[PDB]
Amino acid sequence: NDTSEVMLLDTGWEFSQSGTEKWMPATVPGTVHQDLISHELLPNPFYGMNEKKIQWVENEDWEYRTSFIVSEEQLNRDGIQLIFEGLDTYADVYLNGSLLLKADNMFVGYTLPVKSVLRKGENHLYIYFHSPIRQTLPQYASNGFNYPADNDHHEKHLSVFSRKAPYSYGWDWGIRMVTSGVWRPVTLRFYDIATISDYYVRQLSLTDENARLSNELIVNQIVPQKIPAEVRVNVSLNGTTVTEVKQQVTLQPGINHITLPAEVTNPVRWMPNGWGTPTLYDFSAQIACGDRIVAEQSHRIGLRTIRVVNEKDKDGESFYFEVNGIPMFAKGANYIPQDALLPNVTTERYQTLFRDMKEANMNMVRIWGGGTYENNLFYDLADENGILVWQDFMFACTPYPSDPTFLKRVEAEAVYNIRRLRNHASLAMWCGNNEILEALKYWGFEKKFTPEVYQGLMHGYDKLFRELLPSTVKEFDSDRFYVHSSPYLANWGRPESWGTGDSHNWGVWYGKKPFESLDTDLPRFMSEFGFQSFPEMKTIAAFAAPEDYQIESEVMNAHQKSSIGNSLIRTYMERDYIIPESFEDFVYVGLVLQGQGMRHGLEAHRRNRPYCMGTLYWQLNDSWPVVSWSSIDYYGNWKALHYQAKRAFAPVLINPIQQNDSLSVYLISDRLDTMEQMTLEMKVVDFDGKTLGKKIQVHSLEVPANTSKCVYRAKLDGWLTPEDCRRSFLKLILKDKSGHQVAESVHFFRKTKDLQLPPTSVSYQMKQTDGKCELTLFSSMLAKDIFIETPLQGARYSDNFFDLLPGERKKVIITSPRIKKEELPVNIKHIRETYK
Ligand SMILES: OC[C@H]1CN[C@@H](O)[C@@H](O)[C@@H]1O
Ligand SMILES: [Br-]
Ligand SMILES: [Br-]
Ligand SMILES: [Br-]
Ligand SMILES: [Br-]
Ligand SMILES: [Br-]
Ligand SMILES: [Br-]
Ligand SMILES: [Br-]
Ligand SMILES: [Cl-]
Ligand SMILES: [Cl-]
Repeated sequence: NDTSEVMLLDTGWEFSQSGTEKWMPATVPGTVHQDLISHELLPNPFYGMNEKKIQWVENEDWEYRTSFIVSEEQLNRDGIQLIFEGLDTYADVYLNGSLLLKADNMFVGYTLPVKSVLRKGENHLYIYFHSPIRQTLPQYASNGFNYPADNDHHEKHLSVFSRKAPYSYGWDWGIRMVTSGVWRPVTLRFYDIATISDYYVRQLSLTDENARLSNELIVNQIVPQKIPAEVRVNVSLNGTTVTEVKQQVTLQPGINHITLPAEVTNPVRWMPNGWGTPTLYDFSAQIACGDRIVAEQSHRIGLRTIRVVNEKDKDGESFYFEVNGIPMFAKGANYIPQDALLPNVTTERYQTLFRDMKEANMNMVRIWGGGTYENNLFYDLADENGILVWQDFMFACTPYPSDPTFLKRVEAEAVYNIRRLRNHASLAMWCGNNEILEALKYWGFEKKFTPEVYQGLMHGYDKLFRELLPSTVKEFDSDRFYVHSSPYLANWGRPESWGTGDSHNWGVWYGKKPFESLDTDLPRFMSEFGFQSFPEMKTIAAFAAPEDYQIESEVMNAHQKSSIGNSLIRTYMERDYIIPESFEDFVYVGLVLQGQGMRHGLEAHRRNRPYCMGTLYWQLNDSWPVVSWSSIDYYGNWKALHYQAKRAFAPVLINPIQQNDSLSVYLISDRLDTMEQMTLEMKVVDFDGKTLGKKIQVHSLEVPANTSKCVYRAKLDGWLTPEDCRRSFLKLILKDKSGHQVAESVHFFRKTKDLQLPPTSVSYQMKQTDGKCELTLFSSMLAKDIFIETPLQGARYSDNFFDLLPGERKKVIITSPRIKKEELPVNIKHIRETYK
């Protein structure tokens, strides 16, 4: 890289509750709450009813200190810069008697010149964190109304006054832990001549023949003299130079703007997951002053075009992604913070979450606007997994202030994070907020405030989301799409709006609509829809003692943040399943339910391309142990929904859909190549494994690239009696001309509660090696929605939550670093076992 030296300020930190003068070791990056936990000064916040027990923290102020040594040689470098990648939130930063900074925005990184303030020998850094509650109580007192941020779990809704992660105040799947601290790294850089403050690789054009780039650098030179320099940009792939360009300059004191064009002939394109390789070039910019490289900065760069097509059409207004010139059906989910305490999220946890997205056939993730702008690692992993990123700005579900001071704060954060993120191949679009305009129009605020205050909120909306944010995107990321809000117009109660742009269809769940409604209530793009489940028993055991395994234990209830939820789960369960008498069986069936219902929607959305061009379910993941809409619980365990999403998002899918006592079969493909001379084969099998009638064959089928087409239709009457529909299933298989199987599905003709499932034992043989367990499962009769349950937290399965078919063996590999060459406890559940 270059001649600079970096000192990480990540050890030797102490913290103190202000006014106590009592100090203890801290971990940085970190949080006040974690530091307290680490010294048993707080109980496990996620356990039982500990939520109320930890709230006192947000009322105190907190101080952090560290000491470090600087040598005479270090102090003689031309420049010395202290960088805070993140301070949560109101932080007075002192070094050696100087107030360097009064921080006030969790989402902004600060770079501070400190050479003239540093001393040879010991140097003392000291940070005072004002309570974000006590900082904002006087601001609320001045305001004369309470903003309607119902997810802020306090009588006074103070969240809206602070540029701090909205979810930290609470959410409808989240614990309240209003934390503070040095939440991202602190670095001291000792350098000569200059630093590169920003490097932007701006793609000017891209064809199969040529990529044209403009390398835009901002160089901050710290010395008083004029300094001859050569700027060099090297473009490489897998360690081999593809192109190199240079420019002679003379760097002036202060900011210098340097622009070097570069071209890449016959570029290797970045493709999204499912369509090819997510190829990334390495672009390195260096400043050379004579022999020495005084500054260097690199980015991984993907060469691709992303256009968001949002245009008036015959159906209303389209909303879809075109990637490298091809309409790409979006398949993915909404991402929330992985933890209540952000610095606790490790590299390994980020890697695993991406492995979970990639393995479920996803190509998109929405970074929802009540969390954070994610760390750099998150976007790097999106780049290398070919996952497009929809980035909200951090505003959600409430109007916000719009006074000049506040807007200037927000402007700083928008500029910072835009420049931080704009080089990522995965970055697809920006969205001003989550649900704010929908809130303003439909959530009844006009009965909560004076007409004057309401008008003020409406004008304040425009100032921020229709003016400041789009203008900032236009200036700093001019070829990326921005939309002011998600959903921008469509509302779930208003079918007339559903052909316009993206939908959050909360008809299912909030409107109590059955999952079958998802076949009829179609959006142009589904940016949210969802259904809750209790996480599995090992996760419940992590927050509850066995006496508090009920639905409505006090316990229990502390881990259900919606209000609404437990009763809705039982209501929906009764529609399709027998409600089990035991809590453990209810948990298992609720997982099955969430997975089955949701996959029915995912299937409808893809089936109804091109009217519908994407589906992002609510929600991928959890921030703590809780009952929620997630497909993956806090401990990384896949719920049934994650396996079902994987199946529903398979590049080629056979989709049987039965409505009005009739069956249709669609073939759905997101491949880039067309498949020709295909055969769909079907057969009706009873629960004892006996074929009813004969095989049905449909030959000569084509499955064009990026299409959903019906290839088969039949009435049930005259084919199967009501009795057969209760006692049999349909096997569907698709094969190429040579008879190689490319897809398979199973279809049931009745609701699970209406099936005549036989009593059955699932037997298994277990071959255990290191970190691995191979089970071979057998049942002579159908075992419905089987759940292979192990007590090992985070264990991975090759499959789970599937129907084990009569007399058809099935191999499942379980993996975990904790499986020893044995021995693994296995409990196999299936539907019939849940009642008598
Ligand atoms: O209520 C579930 C979710 C609905 N919409 C999302 O944008 C989130 O605010 C909620 O947690
Ligand atoms: Br300096
Ligand atoms: Br600086
Ligand atoms: Br300049
Ligand atoms: Br009011
Ligand atoms: Br706009
Ligand atoms: Br169906
Ligand atoms: Br039907
Ligand atoms: Cl505890
Ligand atoms: Cl980070």
